[PDB]
Amino acid sequence: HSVSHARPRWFWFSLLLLAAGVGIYLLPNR
Repeated sequence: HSVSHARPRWFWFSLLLLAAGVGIYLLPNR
């Protein structure tokens, strides 16, 4: 197997960076 069914967040890196922005948008004024 070449890590086909065992991928943590290699392709979700850009997605994680977007999740952090969503949390700041919920608390951008405080």
